[PDB]
Amino acid sequence: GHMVTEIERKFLVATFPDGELHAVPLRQGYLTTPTDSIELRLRQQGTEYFMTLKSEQEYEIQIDVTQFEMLWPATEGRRVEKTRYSGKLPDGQLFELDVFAGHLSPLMLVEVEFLSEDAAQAFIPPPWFGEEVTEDKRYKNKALALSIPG
Amino acid sequence: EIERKFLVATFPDGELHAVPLRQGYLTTPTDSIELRLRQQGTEYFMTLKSERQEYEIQIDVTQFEMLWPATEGRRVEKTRYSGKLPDGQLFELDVFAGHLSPLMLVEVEFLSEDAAQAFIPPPWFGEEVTEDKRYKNKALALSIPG
Ligand code: NA
Ligand code: NA
Ligand code: NA
Ligand code: NA
Ligand code: NA
Ligand code: NA
Ligand code: NA
Ligand code: NA
Repeated sequence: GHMVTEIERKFLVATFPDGELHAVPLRQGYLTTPTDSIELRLRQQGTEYFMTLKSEQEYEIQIDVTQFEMLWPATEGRRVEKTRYSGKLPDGQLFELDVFAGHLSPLMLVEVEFLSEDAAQAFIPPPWFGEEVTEDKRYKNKALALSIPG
Repeated sequence: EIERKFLVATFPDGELHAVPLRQGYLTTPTDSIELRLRQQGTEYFMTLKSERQEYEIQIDVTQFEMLWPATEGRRVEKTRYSGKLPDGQLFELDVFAGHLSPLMLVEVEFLSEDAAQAFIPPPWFGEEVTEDKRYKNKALALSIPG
């Protein structure tokens, strides 16, 4: 049957790449902590703003900038801010490259999407990619948000 | 803030101003924060509390009704009537809707502890529940049908 869940691998970045990149600044943060009965997340994607509620079912409301900045401070300590660059490798695989801000600096991650779950296994990373972290729990989004400075 | 609250034995006559109210909790009391939605007549709010910081944003009706379903089981819906007793004390009288029917509560505000302690309820008031934890707002919200 057709693709249900995307197939991807994620790496550190040894060298920021050259080439055509499209930049989007991103700020996202959790109002809740993982033991809460629900997950409530705020995100800014460019110039649009959302609050998401999940219970384990998913609600998303678009909010304006003033609603977002009034509530943002209640995400302190559980946030990820980064600029995301979208690009394409020479063979055509699309990538997203995150350059993290605040205490997660100097982290940079690159995530690659594959059309076949065997092109994924055949992938040869280009030299600018660092070590693979696909399986490392610490580099998942929520782990990154919940980590702490110092 | 100086107040006593009672059941209501008889709905009163006289000048009453009615406000429909709907208010519900997205969170459960063990959560790290409390997030409440409320509709107060024609304006709508989401409140976030964490014991302290408090945040309130005004939302529109569409945001409110999109999120309202995630308050199910933790809501109070009621019509609130504002009036004044013959001696001038202001009262708020709540007529509860859904499963909290047929509950009705009346709360009175006083300018002194002495006036509060001297208060003689009028005959339309029922038994006092100022101290009953069961009749507190969040307790009412968290109680369930049946
Ligand atoms: Na954090
Ligand atoms: Na190709
Ligand atoms: Na750092
Ligand atoms: Na490399
Ligand atoms: Na309830
Ligand atoms: Na008087
Ligand atoms: Na009932
Ligand atoms: Na009575």
